[PDB]
Amino acid sequence: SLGAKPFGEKKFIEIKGRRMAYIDEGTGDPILFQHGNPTSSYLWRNIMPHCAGLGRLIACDLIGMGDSDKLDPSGPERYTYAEHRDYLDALWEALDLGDRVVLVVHDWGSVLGFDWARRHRERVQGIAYMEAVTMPIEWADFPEQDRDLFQAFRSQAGEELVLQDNVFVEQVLPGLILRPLSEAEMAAYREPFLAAGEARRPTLSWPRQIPIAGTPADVVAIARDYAGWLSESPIPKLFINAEPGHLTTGRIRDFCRTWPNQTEITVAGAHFIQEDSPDEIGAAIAAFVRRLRP
Ligand SMILES: [Ca+2]
Ligand SMILES: [Cl-]
Ligand SMILES: [Cl-]
Repeated sequence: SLGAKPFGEKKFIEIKGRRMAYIDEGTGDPILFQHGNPTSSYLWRNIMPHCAGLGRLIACDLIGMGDSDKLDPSGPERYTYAEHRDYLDALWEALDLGDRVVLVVHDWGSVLGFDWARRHRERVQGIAYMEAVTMPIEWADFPEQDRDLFQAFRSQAGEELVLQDNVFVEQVLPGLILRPLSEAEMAAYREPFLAAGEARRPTLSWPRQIPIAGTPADVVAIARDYAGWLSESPIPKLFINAEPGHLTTGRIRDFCRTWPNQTEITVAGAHFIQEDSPDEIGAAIAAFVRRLRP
């Protein structure tokens, strides 16, 4: 069902001298859910219950997001993809995930998850993905209605938009969810970002890292690498397409539809489709895992 209540109990662990928060419920091989910008583990709260008893259900809060510690001192050079990866790699190592992991990914969680999977392919039993960065992109591949705003994020205007005015949390997030969010839902999303200034840096650093038209070169290379790999990998995949969808449409979707050993379903949603179709998404992931774990 829907609902504003989080799933399970938030746990904390020290990673690289910072405390990171995560959900870890049940036993067995992990089903690892990774949020992106500007969300947290909370994104998966109505999806994870569908996988009850099918494995160890894990959802991590990226550094500086959800209940995880802020980097200090924060600034324009902090919260790059590379920095997030250092923390997330270390957290996933610390969690003792084993060698039959099912990844469930979204948004920046997909760049992180696809990259981790490429680097740990022997340990990946299946990949479920939705509204994901399937490859490096060109401006023509980016949703037309958001081009100007994301171009602004990736300019000097970004600090005022995001650090001062919290535009990613307050405008982009509800703007890309079809159903109206409740007071409690928005409260949970805005909580890590209540204070103006550097507390909001992760939500600006992320749009500045999207691999678009060759920049930033490091993230472009990472996405190019996992794009080539996923197009050839026989690891089972679940592609949760969305209607109308948002990011994973056009050429981005044309590409991921070439990936081998892939099941696809379509659900209602724009970008943050977890808020529109959690039961359909959860049911599909559960069925995927059951087939992977007979
Ligand atoms: Ca909306
Ligand atoms: Cl095992
Ligand atoms: Cl972003």
